[PDB]
Amino acid sequence: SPVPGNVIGKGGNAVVYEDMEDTTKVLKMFTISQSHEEVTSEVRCFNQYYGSGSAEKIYNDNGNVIGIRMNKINGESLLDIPSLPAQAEQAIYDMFDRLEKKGILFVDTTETNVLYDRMRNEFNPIDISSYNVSDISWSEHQVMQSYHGGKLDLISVVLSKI
Repeated sequence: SPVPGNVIGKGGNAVVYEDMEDTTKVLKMFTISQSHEEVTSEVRCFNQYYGSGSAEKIYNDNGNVIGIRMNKINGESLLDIPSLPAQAEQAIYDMFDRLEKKGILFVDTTETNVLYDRMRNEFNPIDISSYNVSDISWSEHQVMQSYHGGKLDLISVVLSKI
């Protein structure tokens, strides 16, 4: 029922293909079974940030989750952009403000996980997940310190390129 085109992304848990039934979507097909909380929170974070209808689960016959059909995101990898305009500074703050406003504590703040769209001057995160405060493993303090560090680090990368 999903119709995959060319590979456009590889990850530790998934291969991302064009959706041949819809130019605006991609198919993130899991290479091994994910926990329900992982799938659900990926879909939720993506819909929260990009808008409702932006991500949905793909099911097989047995009713297992085999993937996520998601919006293709605009922009080019920040890895491939040596140099940014001064105005990109406010753009990386805007991204973080939009995430925080939703109560998402963006985890993966690496250069690999962000796209920059120079025409619109916006940064778009690719894989969105949040820290989750829990008993003993992740306290509010640990989360805040980790989140803050990753935010400063990505902002630092952006400012270095300006």
